[PDB]
Amino acid sequence: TETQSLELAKELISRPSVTPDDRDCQKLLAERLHKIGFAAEELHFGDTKNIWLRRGTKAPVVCFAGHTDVVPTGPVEKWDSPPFEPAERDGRLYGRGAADMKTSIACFVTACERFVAKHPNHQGSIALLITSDEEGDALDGTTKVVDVLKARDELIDYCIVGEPTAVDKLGDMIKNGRRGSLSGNLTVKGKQGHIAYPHLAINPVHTFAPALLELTQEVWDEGNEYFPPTSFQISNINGGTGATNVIPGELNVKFNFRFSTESTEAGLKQRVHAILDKHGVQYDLQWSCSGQPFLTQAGKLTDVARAAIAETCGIEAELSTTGGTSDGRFIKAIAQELIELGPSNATIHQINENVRLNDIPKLSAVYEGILARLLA
Amino acid sequence: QSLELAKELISRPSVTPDDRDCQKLLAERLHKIGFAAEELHFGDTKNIWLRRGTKAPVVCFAGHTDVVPTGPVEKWDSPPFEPAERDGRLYGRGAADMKTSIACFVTACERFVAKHPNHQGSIALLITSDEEGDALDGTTKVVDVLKARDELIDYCIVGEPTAVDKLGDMIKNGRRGSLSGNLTVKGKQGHIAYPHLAINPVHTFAPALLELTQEVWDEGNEYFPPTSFQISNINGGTGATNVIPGELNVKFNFRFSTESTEAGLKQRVHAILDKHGVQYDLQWSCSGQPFLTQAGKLTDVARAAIAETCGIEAELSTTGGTSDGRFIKAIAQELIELGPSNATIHQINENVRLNDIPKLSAVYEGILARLL
Ligand SMILES: [Zn+2]
Ligand SMILES: [Zn+2]
Ligand SMILES: [Zn+2]
Repeated sequence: TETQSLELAKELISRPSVTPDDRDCQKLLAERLHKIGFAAEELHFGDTKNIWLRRGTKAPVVCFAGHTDVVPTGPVEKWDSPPFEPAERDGRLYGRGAADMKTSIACFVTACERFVAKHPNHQGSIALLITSDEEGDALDGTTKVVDVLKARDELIDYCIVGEPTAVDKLGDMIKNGRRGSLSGNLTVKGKQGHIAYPHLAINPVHTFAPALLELTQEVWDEGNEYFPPTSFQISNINGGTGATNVIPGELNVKFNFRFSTESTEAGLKQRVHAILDKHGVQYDLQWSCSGQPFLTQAGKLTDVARAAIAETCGIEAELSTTGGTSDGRFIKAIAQELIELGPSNATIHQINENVRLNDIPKLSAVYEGILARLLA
Repeated sequence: QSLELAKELISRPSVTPDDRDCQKLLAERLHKIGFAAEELHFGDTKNIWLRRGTKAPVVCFAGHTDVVPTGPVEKWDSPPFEPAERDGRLYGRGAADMKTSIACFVTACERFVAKHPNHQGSIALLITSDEEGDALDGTTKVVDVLKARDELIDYCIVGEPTAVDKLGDMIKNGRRGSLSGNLTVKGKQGHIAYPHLAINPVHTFAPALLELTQEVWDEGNEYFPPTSFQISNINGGTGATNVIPGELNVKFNFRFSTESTEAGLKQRVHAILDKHGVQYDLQWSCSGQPFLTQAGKLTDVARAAIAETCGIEAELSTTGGTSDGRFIKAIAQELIELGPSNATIHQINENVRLNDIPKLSAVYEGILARLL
């Protein structure tokens, strides 16, 4: 069984690339892929490093997308082994970035190496889009690489984002899309006054109550074959001066939508306003959208990934759009078809982050199988 | 006169529970005209039971020397603890609530005594240094001491400010009870993108919240308005807008009439929460029961003294907050409250009409003349 993937993963994890620091990870990757005909293009913005590695000049273009940065280790004393010294233990590889997502990068690199050796005259092109800021605000990250590629008409046919997607076993889940995120900051206005003279006041908690119930019980959409129903959740609610004999003058409420393709920004906003207004609520409602939903329908790419996983892992992969989001929300604008595929996301951002040792050669073989099915 | 003795009381920075020898002042000025003094100090608080005479009927003026804070003193046109007569108004903390009322009654006792040294009954003063605060060592313990030796009262006039526009336009003959609740709704914290792995306490509470705000508790009666339910505070969240909170805190209060009971309201709230499947802790606290003095002798003499003195008809009421009468009523056959306009209590630049002081004192006098 191939051990190149594991060795490279350890090498990447050894570098403490906390966001947005890259610690020469992209330099490492460039120099290695240069050995098999990948040309490198640095696209640095601000303090963020990005790189666009590519072998070939013709379509179909297959792209692996990922990030080299990792989230902070947290309390280093709670770690059973140092987060930046990868260790094998109980059939698992422990280290920050072991699951999210340096292992995926290592697996794809070795997949290119084995694939190119078997098919030197493969059709199309293979590319890697690597950023040093995915976990942060990512203003200088993938979004600007995409803008540059879009502007010069360098489009992708198939993209695989190496984010960890597995629930339990490697390959049990593929992401063919994600929800958008629409946050709202609501300030309901009333009129402060002594609690014993309610008629000389307006309790914002009372006025908002009927609207609050309607919002929490609202069915926004029924989802579809790819998405669960659009989800509404209240994160914070705050009103009162601390005094138990005072009616507050205002009430603050912070809520959020994780919405599918069956809903839009405007549709959700107007409905939320209509609910508030028809209950006679007075308020300042301010809005914020951190991401839009994207989707790749079942097709050639999802079928190919599912087939590669069936051959390598021996299990039936399911499609999904649940969870948070990814840089796929930017890349989809230039990628005809895009999926996310990686190891288990159970330990991401947590202490003692890890991945199964046996899952590493498997993931690399899955990537290689996808390349073979698309380019050979 | 009352103007001066008032001004003398307001000059003291007697913020709760500090008395600043206000009770020593009153004990001194009244010992001259037969009032024997008795100090009942408990913990932080200072109380005094001044009394003249030893036979019924016992007329008792109840009040407090302490006052709420002044706030940013850089906002007062004239400093709160240096009285000032401006624009036909006394400016100072305690002017309305309630040192003026205390000054008025003291002088009223002096003038009345000077006219009727041979009056029947007994005049008494129940004064505390903690009414604005938690009042755990205040009037309630003095009443407890009096009740423990059967020293009871026939008429009680609590000098709290009652007037709406002009002095004597309203008097309080009762107050609602106060029942407060501290609710902590339990959920399960989690990332907002995985709602099925969490329980949002704001969502589980929502149906109970609405039903509580819509509930008709009672219809009141000829003396009280309907029982009132209100939320004072609601707080839940960690600050993160991508997190479902693990718990939700809600503080609410009842101002209830005799039409409802403490136990009754508690049970109804629990039933509403339980039938909506809300999981919660709920801490109760009752700072006072409802009480009522029905229209009659003591209210009649008040409207009479006010009609003669002010020239306006006084209406009886039970609205607003509560007073230490919720303790004293247990010992006083008839109890009312009567004082200046409460339009400016607990506020920056507290004040009172200059003309109402001699008037209010004359009313306390008038009431003293008609009972004793
Ligand atoms: Zn990631
Ligand atoms: Zn008072
Ligand atoms: Zn007060």
